[PDB]
Amino acid sequence: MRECISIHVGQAGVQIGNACWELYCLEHGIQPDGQMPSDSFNTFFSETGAGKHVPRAVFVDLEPTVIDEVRTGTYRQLFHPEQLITGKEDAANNYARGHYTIGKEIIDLVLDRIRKLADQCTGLQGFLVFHSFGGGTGSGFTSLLMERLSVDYGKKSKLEFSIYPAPQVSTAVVEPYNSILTTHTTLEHSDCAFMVDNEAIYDICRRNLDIERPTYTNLNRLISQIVSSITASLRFDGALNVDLTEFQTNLVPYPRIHFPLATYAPVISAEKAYHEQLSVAEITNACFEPANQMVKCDPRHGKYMACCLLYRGDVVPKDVNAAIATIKTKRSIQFVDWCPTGFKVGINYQPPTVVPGGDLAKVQRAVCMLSNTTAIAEAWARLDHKFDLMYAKRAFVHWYVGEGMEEGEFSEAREDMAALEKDYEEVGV
Ligand SMILES: Nc1nc2c(ncn2[C@@H]2O[C@H](COP(=O)(O)OP(=O)(O)OP(=O)(O)O)[C@@H](O)[C@H]2O)c(=O)[nH]1
Ligand SMILES: [Mg+2]
Repeated sequence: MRECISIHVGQAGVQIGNACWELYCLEHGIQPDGQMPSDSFNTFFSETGAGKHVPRAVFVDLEPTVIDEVRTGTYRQLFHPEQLITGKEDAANNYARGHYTIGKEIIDLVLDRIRKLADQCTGLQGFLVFHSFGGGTGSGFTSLLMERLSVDYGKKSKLEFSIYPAPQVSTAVVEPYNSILTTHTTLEHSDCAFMVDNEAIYDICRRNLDIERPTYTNLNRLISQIVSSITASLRFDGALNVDLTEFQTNLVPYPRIHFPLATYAPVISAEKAYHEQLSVAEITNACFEPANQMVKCDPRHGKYMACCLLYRGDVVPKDVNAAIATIKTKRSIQFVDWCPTGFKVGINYQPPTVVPGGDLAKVQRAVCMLSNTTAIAEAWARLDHKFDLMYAKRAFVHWYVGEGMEEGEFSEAREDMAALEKDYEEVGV
């Protein structure tokens, strides 16, 4: 058994962290008090003499209001007080403030509390980092944390769960700056990053769940399902993606191109009284629909470098192969010339767990497709354009420079993103 430490940074990371661990507890049969009347799950949960199952997680925010909801919440007994770290004042949507100014005053405390968790590990695999691109803390502090983690734990793999900003879901005007700034700094320290576009989850919640104006709870519960499908292989016995290393090996050919696209199916409204259960072929076909992707883009106009299929539920290997073989002769799936046109398949026999009273209906079978497509570069292009619009006038720059950051960092970060777009283009045809 090899352990995994989850790190939740800023409001987005913390709130999503809440949704994930709520789900993890439901899947493993762990009550909020920590007791488990019923190993692979020990990778995410430590055990006390009392039989309490404690999440191997760290919550960090530069202001206390978000984490305070955890300290007083349903799962207040689940986490050790040390795991919940809060500062006085936040980064004010300022990357520089979160990274340089405030980050310096709390980084040592965070690393020390993380060290506590690392000493409880017989063989730490690495870290799972949850954060937003837009927040001053989510962008600024995360990148600093990732840098220090690479120093203190060089040999440990680091995975990211990033929240891509969207105007439909409460963004600030400066969030394109923070997104580029954090991607640049974190790029060399992240082995594999799963971007989650708030616009895509917003639309999935409106389309499939019939929620006119989705809340953070609606969004996070949907995100948690995807995150759970990604980490299920680490928490259950699963011959595929058994360790953090396999994620890079199976999905990341080139170090810089470490942004796999996630696609989930099926998403059924719980209010839908009458619904027939979808077959293995039907949910597999839904993996190739842009509407079911976590990031808004067109894989039809890109090339695949890797593809992995993560099934959960009543899924027989026979039906999976029959579906894959059929899909290849009907769909337009273009792989890169230098890569094997194939699929890595993983099956978890326990069906997806859903939050009681949630918006998501219980299904017999579901699948999460992780595909490294050059089409995800569309998200970088959209983000880089917004950066260019503001940076051309040097709008809002004075705020970052005021925090100790140099003007050069902006251009340095943008040039790195420009190189990243070029890399995706070269890798196509
Ligand atoms: N999906 C999702 N996105 C969130 C959530 N909370 C915040 N966000 C997004 O995060 C971005 C703002 O960053 P925050 O995480 O709130 O800020 P922060 O990381 O706390 O940093 P500060 O600026 O110091 O408060 C916006 O684009 C929000 O849409 C959440 O619970 N779920
Ligand atoms: Mg905040």
